[PDB]
Amino acid sequence: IVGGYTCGANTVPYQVSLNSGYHFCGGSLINSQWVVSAAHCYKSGIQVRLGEDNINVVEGNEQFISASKSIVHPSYNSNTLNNDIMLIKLKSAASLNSRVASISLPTSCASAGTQCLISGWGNTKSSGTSYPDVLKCLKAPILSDSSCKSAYPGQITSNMFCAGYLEGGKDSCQGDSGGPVVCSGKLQGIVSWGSGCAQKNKPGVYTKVCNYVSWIKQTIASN
Ligand SMILES: [Ca+2]
Repeated sequence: IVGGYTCGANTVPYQVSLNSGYHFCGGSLINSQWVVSAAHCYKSGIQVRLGEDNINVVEGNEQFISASKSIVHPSYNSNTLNNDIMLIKLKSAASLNSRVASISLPTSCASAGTQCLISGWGNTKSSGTSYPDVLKCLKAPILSDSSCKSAYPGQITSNMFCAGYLEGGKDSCQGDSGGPVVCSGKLQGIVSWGSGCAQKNKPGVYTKVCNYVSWIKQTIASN
């Protein structure tokens, strides 16, 4: 997260870190056994880390649980990042508490202008590289589809939306991929892509979660 703020420990209790020997992506806990992330974060041997603030220090509220299964969306296209969504099932149920809590799925899609909360452990610079140890947060509005499409001509599908600031300076970034965009208490986006980070006229592009609720519900009911 570029141009954000320090969230405060466990104030984003649905945020998870995906670890394969190192933090490499974020995710969102949607019930005690399931995490939503980005398909482009797929790899084998994922450990899910819940209840994290400082990802480099054990502070006492963490739960580390191995994934038993990963399910990439059946229409995910890695070239265009259309349908950039994946479900991860935990080997055992998380203990839900004040520091580890699920986020609701949307019943309806979010509106342009709604201020959302984006979070993660990704790069904090727009030029250069600095990875934080504690969780960072950004409030960012959903942009109109016309402005989104204008920013990325020929690349925006109906399963994507743009959030952020056309003037630049505030954005999600590498290492925040797969993490949450929460609007009005619902998971409405997944950190997906963008041209660099916090660049002028290049806002963040997010997976539009409300298009996937049927697939999520069906998948979870059968796995
Ligand atoms: Ca920790």
